[PDB]
Amino acid sequence: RIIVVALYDYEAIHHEDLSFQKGDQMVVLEESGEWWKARSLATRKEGYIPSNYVARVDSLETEEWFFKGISRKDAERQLLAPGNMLGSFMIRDSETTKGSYSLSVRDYDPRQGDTVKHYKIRTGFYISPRSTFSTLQELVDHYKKGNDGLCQKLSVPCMSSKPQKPWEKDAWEIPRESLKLEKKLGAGQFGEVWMATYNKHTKVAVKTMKPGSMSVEAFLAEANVMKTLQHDKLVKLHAVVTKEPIYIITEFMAKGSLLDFLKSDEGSKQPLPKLIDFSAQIAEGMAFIEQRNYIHRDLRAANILVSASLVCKIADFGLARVIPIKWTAPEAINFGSFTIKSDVWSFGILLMEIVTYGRIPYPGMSNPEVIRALERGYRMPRPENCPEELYNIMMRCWKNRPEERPTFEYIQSVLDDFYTATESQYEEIP
Ligand SMILES: Nc1ncnc2c1c(-c1ccc(NC(=O)NCc3ccccc3)cc1)cn2C1CCCC1
Ligand SMILES: [Ca+2]
Ligand SMILES: [Cl-]
Repeated sequence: RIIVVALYDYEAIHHEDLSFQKGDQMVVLEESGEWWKARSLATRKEGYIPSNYVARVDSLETEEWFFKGISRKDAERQLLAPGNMLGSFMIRDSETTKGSYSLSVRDYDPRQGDTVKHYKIRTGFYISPRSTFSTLQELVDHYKKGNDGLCQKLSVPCMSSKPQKPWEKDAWEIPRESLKLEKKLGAGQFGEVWMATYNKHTKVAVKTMKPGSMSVEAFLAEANVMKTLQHDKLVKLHAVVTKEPIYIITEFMAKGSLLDFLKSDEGSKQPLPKLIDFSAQIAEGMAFIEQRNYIHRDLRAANILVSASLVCKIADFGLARVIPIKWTAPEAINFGSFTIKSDVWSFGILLMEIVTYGRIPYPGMSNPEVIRALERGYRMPRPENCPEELYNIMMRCWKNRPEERPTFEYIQSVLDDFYTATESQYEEIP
């Protein structure tokens, strides 16, 4: 008898799913992935619930101040996000001390401004040996009273938001009838992208594929492989229409491409640390692809999408094998050689795009002028607002020898902690 509890309100939208309120308890009947069959103790109704909307009773995830699986960097992002304030905090799983916890607190430093500081929690629990606690709630309650050595007196738990409704169960292949393609967002050589609604309840994006040398079944086995290479920083693939012309249904990214977003009013107001953060998020996506021994092949700001929350995700991963030289590595233009190192070059160019708020690479120059200038050994100069250290990241991406370009694993780690000395990752306290 496994009782779980709702962490958020959920409104039912399908045939057999349950509505519930935050706090409602339920018996688990079946653990079938993203959807679980449950019985609500509040309503007595049996049906399906999103497994990520609930957690086991009295376990830590039920706590408003606990955040499961959040990294140090993502803790910073959450705590710095709109709606928080001085002393805003969270307790979370320790990224580097497996099995243990860490505390992240929002602070203000005169020189830099808003910041997040991190304290290791020592397992009974303590941060300093002079203050020991049986529970984390005890721990939380003490530092709410006064800063006992901490950078800031604890105030309010970090703002959380409802996670995304998972896709309808068993709905990978859907009939075209379930869609209304309401607004053409983009159009090109290989098809179109539309804002769309699925079965009157869910906003999505649909990429329409023009018929081609691609074999129908060959195209689907490829898409079915991409659906397994899921990651937070890769556009989620939701569904497919298997009948020509092929529709690919993905999550809707409310702010469009990074390219268009940066060239916008709201984009041009993004200060430099934001842009680097965007870069780090993309690099994290590319680090996943790198680990999986895959390749993207078409990295640039037009193939990065931005969510309403300013989360950047990589789009069109995989479309390259199923089917703009100013972003391409020499050994890939002059030869056929595309590797992850060619993506690294492309990332460097992307890095420039970001810092130049969308400006086209090599402005004034053109494709043949560029290819010849590459064989010289020309590289784009450092823009006025780009820090020297960010620039030499780009330069390292632009080595002629592909094997001398750094990994995305390393790039991500440098961009993530760009403003933080390694020794200052965690705080010390007597
Ligand atoms: N998801 C979105 N949400 C909101 N706006 C979006 C988009 C997209 C978008 C971009 C790329 C893709 N590509 C894609 O899903 N490829 C999946 C695939 C297909 C076959 C094989 C492997 C992978 C889908 C949607 C594009 N756009 C805008 C339309 C023009 C610029 C951005
Ligand atoms: Ca330290
Ligand atoms: Cl019961």
